Amino acid sequence: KFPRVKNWEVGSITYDTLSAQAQQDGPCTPRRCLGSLVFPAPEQLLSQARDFINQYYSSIKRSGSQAHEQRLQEVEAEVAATGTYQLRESELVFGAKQAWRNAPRCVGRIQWGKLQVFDARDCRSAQEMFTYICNHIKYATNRGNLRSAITVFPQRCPGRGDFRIWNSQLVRYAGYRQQDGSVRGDPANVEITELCIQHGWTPGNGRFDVLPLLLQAPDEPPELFLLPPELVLEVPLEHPTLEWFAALGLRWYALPAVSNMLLEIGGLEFPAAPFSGWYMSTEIGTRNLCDPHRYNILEDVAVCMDLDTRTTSSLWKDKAAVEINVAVLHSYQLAKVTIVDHHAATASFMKHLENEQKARGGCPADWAWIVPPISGSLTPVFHQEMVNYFLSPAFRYQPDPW
Amino acid sequence: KFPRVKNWEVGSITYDTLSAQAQQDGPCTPRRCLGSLVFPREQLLSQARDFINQYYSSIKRSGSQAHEQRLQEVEAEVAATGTYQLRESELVFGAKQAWRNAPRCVGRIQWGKLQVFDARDCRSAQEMFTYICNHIKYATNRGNLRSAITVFPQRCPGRGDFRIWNSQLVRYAGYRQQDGSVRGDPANVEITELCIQHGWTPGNGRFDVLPLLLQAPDEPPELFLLPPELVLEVPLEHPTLEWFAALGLRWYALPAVSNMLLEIGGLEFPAAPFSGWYMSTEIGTRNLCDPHRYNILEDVAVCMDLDTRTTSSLWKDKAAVEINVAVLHSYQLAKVTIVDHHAATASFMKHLENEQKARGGCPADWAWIVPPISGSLTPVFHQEMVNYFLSPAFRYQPDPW
Ligand code: HEM
Ligand code: HEM
Ligand SMILES: CNCCc1cc(F)c(F)c(OCc2cc(C)cc(N)n2)c1
Ligand SMILES: CNCCc1cc(F)c(F)c(OCc2cc(C)cc(N)n2)c1
Ligand SMILES: C[C@H](O)[C@H](O)[C@H]1CNc2nc(N)[nH]c(=O)c2N1
Ligand SMILES: C[C@H](O)[C@H](O)[C@H]1CNc2nc(N)[nH]c(=O)c2N1
Ligand SMILES: [Ca+2]
Ligand SMILES: [Ca+2]
Ligand SMILES: [Cl-]
Ligand SMILES: [Cl-]
Ligand SMILES: [Gd]
Ligand SMILES: [Zn+2]
Repeated sequence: KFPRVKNWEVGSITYDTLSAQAQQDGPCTPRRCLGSLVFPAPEQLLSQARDFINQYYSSIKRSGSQAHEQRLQEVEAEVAATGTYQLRESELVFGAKQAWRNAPRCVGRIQWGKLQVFDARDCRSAQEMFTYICNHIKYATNRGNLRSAITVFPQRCPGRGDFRIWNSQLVRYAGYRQQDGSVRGDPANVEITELCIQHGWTPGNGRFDVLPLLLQAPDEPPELFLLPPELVLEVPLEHPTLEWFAALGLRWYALPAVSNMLLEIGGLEFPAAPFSGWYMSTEIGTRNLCDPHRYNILEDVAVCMDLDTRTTSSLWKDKAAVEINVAVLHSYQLAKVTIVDHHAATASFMKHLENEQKARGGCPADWAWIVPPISGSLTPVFHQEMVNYFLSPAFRYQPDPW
Repeated sequence: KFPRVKNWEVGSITYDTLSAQAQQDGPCTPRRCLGSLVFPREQLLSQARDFINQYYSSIKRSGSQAHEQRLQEVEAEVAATGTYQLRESELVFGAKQAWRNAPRCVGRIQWGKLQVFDARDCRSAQEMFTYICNHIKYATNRGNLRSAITVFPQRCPGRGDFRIWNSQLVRYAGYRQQDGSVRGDPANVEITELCIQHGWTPGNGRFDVLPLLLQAPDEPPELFLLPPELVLEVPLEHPTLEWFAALGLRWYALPAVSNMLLEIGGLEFPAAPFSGWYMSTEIGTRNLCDPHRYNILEDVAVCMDLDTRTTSSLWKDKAAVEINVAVLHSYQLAKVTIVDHHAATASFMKHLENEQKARGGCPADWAWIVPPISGSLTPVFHQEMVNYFLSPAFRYQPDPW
């Protein structure tokens, strides 16, 4: 029998038949669960590509057709003579969508089918890589009306180095290790900040200094690239009724563009394939601004609110956090930048699970990442039991290139 | 082999070496992780042996004197009966261990101070009800809560079990209406109609304290009404929103779970109620704001003059905070022990640090340690955890029908 999952709010029961098709293996054994840990080729390449090809011909309802037959044999032959193969442009488009659809920690998969795939498999240098990124940013930002997108740079192949983007996201704020042990700016970006300087960049001294891009072309050092300021949409944060809030001088960028995972399709590995959608307000308001080890503003906002930060039973942390989230949602809507609050995001996610159950009979979901970082049990995914597993195509974590 | 565990807030690293002694098997496989599911699913000498070894090493009387004799004592008892009797001191230690080993409990910093009430000499349901009321009075203590557990007779072969049919000792009723919905606590719809089927005459309020359905071996259960001066309750009011008290909301003081089986040394106690004191989110977020419980959130939001027709006003977040503020203020007013999730999580962090030095790790189920509001504002959000089952432990068990 398959895992039986319960929804507690509604009382309903499903079985995840899909998890039986899980390819790569995860960290949990019957002895102990590790589901909370953040970071846990000839004939096996064939059986991966074969499985992918079948996936592609199932999607279009033409499985077993002569063309499906022929493409499998076509892939079998290219693997024999070269050791690898190339995806058709259609298989790449469907592949990238599959990788998003399968990402178990992403709460926005209701949108997985509307994804703009930019094919950069012919990219030749770091200079063409920057050109391609700017086009991505331009297209996805779209002057505030955000459009999901991914750009796929050339696949890993033996003999040659990988294309890589050393930056973890396309838009990132500098983190200047302050001399007194602290940080001015974003502390998550202290190491990449040190690398940018060392690689030629003249640092600022603000707190929302946009980092340049380090782009590395195969078997080359990374080259330094500055984003055009008008290409990088930013939102100053102000609060609809707390008017001193604007004097905090808080800003955040419009476009979340993850640039350092590996996209894996049919056994082929793309080390550089940045993707981007639109923000959920709690990533900005709760995690990026209030995490103790991020901008950590939550005490400073509460003191401004005249809360009693002396005892925890006033729930000043909770009150100041809510208001910082109100400000994000309001400032982004004022600027007419796409954004989704965690109640909308999680309710649409429940619709995705219902779709995926009709469609594939399951959906890999990582509870600790789907449940938002405030107001958890107030959203419907709290009460939803989930099964976590690894399907391919997938986005995967990969070592930092340095 | 030894899971590496990281605190992302600090950057600290430890290795859980205690996980290797995982007595049982949980629900997860290399293929799929089920750590989000609420319930999964002679050789007694081995479990019995292993518990005694824990005991004596625990009091530093390791594998020596009274150790070697206790071993051959229980071997002989099981040879003659099929089962064996715990020493009372062992009983104390296995209770505190079972609490210490419960991975979903954030309150384990308190695992040293626990009041064990030996009720193994208990026969008939009227003695049950007496044993229960002493417990309730001892633990309520006029609002200064003291953790405690009473242990009723263990399961033995060829026999019947002592069962408290009630999931908790304090449970508000839940009457179904011909309009399909519920007046009261929906969680308790099934127990309420059992109280009625087996005798009780129903009230009609949103907070009618149920009767107890206590059951003796090979006998049906009997209702027992609790004396209302024993069941300490807290009317809920808000420190500044004067209208809150008029909503008529009220919770009880003593969290007392009465339907989990206790396991010690291969012995199973199908009736052993335990109690501590509440963490405010249990009442204010889960019991009152969960869509399938009292589900009061939208009522408070309306009274608060909040914009309830667009999700981005975070009206749900604001109304939930104030319901918690009301809980924390109403318990302090009545001098009833309560703890907020910020204090409770910071204490659980200390307990991890303790347990790292004492036992080399600590079984913890992240989904249940992290509070259900302001998750990432508490320090246990940023702490990787390892979940596993050690014995002694508390286990869920099937209902007696
Ligand atoms: C369109 C709006 C989208 C929203 C609102 C959204 C939401 C989220 C959120 C809240 C997370 C958790 C991030 C964290 O806290 O670490 C996440 C993770 C993730 N997202 Fe999405 N997402 C969107 C689009 C996309 C797209 C277009 C892709 C890829 C094509 C994608 C792939 C992923 C992956 C692989 C992860 C897991 C990576 C990680 O968090 O370590 N998402 N998403
Ligand atoms: C300081 C006192 C205590 C606090 C603050 C506390 C807090 C909590 C919380 C928040 C939970 C999760 C609630 C849930 O799962 O719905 C829990 C669960 C649990 N606790 Fe504690 N608790 C305390 C005392 C105790 C005692 C005295 C025992 C046993 C002797 C115990 C054993 C357990 C068990 C077995 C669970 C299982 C959760 C479940 O059944 O769903 N706790 N505790
Ligand atoms: C402190 N949190 C961890 C930061 C973090 C690390 C990653 F590796 C991510 F992949 C990520 O995803 C962010 C994201 C991506 C997309 C496409 C949409 C969206 N709404 N959010 C966030
Ligand atoms: C909707 N959630 C499920 C409700 C629930 C189910 C159980 F089976 C429990 F065991 C439990 O125990 C909660 C508890 C126990 C003690 C002794 C102290 C404390 N503060 N909390 C709560
Ligand atoms: C240690 C803990 O698992 C870690 O901080 C995770 C938990 N869940 C999360 N969930 C989301 N969405 N984002 C995160 O960064 C995290 N962090
Ligand atoms: C599906 C999910 O695991 C389930 O709702 C859990 C999550 N965390 C919880 N945490 C606590 N404290 N109590 C609960 O009942 C739950 N329920
Ligand atoms: Ca070709
Ligand atoms: Ca009717
Ligand atoms: Cl981010
Ligand atoms: Cl409760
Ligand atoms: Gd104002
Ligand atoms: Zn697991």
